[PDB]
Amino acid sequence: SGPVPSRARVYTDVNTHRPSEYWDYESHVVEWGNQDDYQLVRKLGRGKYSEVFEAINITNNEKVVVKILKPVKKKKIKREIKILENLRGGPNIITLADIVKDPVSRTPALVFEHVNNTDFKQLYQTLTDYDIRFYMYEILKALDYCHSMGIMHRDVKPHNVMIDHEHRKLRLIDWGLAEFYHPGQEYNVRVASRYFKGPELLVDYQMYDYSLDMWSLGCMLASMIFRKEPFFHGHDNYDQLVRIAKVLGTEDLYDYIDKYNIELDPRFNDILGRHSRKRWERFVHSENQHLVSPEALDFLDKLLRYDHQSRLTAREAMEHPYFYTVV
Ligand SMILES: CCCOc1ccc(CN)cc1Cl
Ligand SMILES: CCCOc1ccc(CN)cc1Cl
Ligand SMILES: CCCOc1ccc(CN)cc1Cl
Ligand SMILES: CCCOc1ccc(CN)cc1Cl
Repeated sequence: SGPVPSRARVYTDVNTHRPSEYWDYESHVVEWGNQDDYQLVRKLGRGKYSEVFEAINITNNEKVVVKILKPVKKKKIKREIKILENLRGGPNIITLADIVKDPVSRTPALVFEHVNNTDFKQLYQTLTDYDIRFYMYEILKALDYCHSMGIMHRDVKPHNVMIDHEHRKLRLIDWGLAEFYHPGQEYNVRVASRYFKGPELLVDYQMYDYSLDMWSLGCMLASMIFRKEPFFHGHDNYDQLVRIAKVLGTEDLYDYIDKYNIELDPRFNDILGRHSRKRWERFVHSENQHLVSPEALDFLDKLLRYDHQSRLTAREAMEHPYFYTVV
């Protein structure tokens, strides 16, 4: 009979009702500018798909961020460009400012707005309960916006969240794995970083949606409020589901597999075992109790659910009592 189909509970048909120009990235015309307007300043980081640099726009002495793209399918570069162009100016979304190529190497490069990621290690003040609520709300604004625009980020994790704490500014970056949501489409499950992969990815359920980002956000919330990084510490993709099952329990996992008629990989036979569903209160310790509250655990419980359909949407999350105190 095969797996039972699924579709997003929200923003289901936003790409369906838009003209193809919006979501047909393969047909998008990229106009590559000239990289001489920029001087590279320093190396910011290295990724699987890119090298990120701090730079100066020499025409106006303004700091920019330059992402030089590593060898990848032309289709993937076009997808990222089109998504960034569609989301440009959205709340807490990194802003694409220019698309350039070095006249000699012809290597593709994306130019973005500068974001000054705070060195948190050099602050007397440690993370507070209010800080978590404030920045979790800013991420949600970004996710509700991109989901409303028919886009799944698919790589929500701390390294893809830039925070300028002095200006209380947050930006969701690296749209390289992002994809347009089309109801009924079967997606590649080899997305997201291991610790942040949703159970749908781990059981190879391809008909996933925006709710994938909500699981990733829940992993980030658990790691912050409990001071346990990462929260689900798998050593491989199969072991990752086992770490999740040791907290959410095996009974709800079998209800999830049964509901969607999911074919479970035989590699899971000898490793899943039997696990009770743990209370979230059991992760509270003297070192994290200032970040934990009944509201925070109720909110966490509503994100970290096997059933992608039963997770809060980004808009439902924004209305949770956990955020009543945020501006
Ligand atoms: C007007 C709806 C078009 O539907 C799609 C567009 C693009 C894709 C990805 N190849 C899939 C679908 Cl169903
Ligand atoms: C809730 C506040 C902590 O969250 C962060 C702090 C710094 C960074 C830098 N990538 C990212 C996150 Cl999510
Ligand atoms: C530990 C492996 C068990 O495998 C399964 C468990 C539950 C279901 C749903 N009837 C299916 C499988 Cl293969
Ligand atoms: C915002 C006030 C606190 O909210 C709660 C208190 C208790 C529970 C259940 N133990 C849930 C919530 Cl949201």
